[PDB]
Amino acid sequence: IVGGTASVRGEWPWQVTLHTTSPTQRHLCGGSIIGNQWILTAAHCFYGVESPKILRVYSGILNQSEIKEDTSFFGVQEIIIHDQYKMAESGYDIALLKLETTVGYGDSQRPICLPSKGDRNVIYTDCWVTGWGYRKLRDKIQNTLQKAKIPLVTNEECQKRYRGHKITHKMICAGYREGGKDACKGDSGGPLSCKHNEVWHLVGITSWGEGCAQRERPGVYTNVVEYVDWILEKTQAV
Ligand SMILES: COC(=O)Nc1ccc2c(c1)NC(=O)[C@H](C)CCC[C@H](NC(=O)c1cnn(-c3cccc(Cl)c3F)c1N)c1cc-2ccn1
Repeated sequence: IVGGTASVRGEWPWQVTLHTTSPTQRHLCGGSIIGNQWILTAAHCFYGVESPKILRVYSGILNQSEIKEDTSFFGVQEIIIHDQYKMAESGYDIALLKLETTVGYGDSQRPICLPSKGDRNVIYTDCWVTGWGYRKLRDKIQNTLQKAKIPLVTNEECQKRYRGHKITHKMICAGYREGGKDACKGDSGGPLSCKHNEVWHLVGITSWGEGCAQRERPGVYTNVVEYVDWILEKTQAV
């Protein structure tokens, strides 16, 4: 996150850090708890990941330094990638992680509500992007979870900013015309959480952008409302 501030412990209790174990353990992407065995994240995070066996999900983390060999995590039973996904820039950048064990909900780890079909018409004015990613284009994974409030942008305005790309309605963009506050490397897969009627909703998944926090380069997010039926299809299978 560029131009953000340190989060307070328990501020984004749905935020998880997804680690890979191969070849050595490191943070890979962000993700969000959406169900007691479900993490919603970005499909591009699993490029080259040949097995769910190398993955570890950590919930209830403020600082990456809380993670040691003795830190408890959730194993991944299954990686579910949208079958239309080709690349982040073309969309369908959505994946579900089925956890091997159930998340026990509490003040440190709990789910974020998915948007409602009726919330397709609502205007969100209090949206935040979070993560342990870079503060600048060439940087390193941050110890403390950062947050940055970002304004949503119309599809029309976002399409003007990305000549040569096709910004679909299954994408949602957010950013300041002057840049300065944005997601950056290592934040991808994480949430764009928007508060509405005192309830937080998972509006987007950090997907792609041209560099980080550049002027007239909104961040492009998977528009979660357009995948609610897909999420229920995969999480509520009979
Ligand atoms: C000690 O541990 C580490 O050092 N771990 C570590 C370090 C760096 C990275 C990483 C893990 N993860 C990966 O390599 C994964 C396989 C994911 C690959 C794509 C990912 N892209 C992005 O994060 C990415 C691309 N565009 N945007 C973006 C920019 C503005 C607004 C919006 Cl809305 C945007 F989404 C991103 N946040 C990315 C992540 C890293 C490097 C390069 N790219």
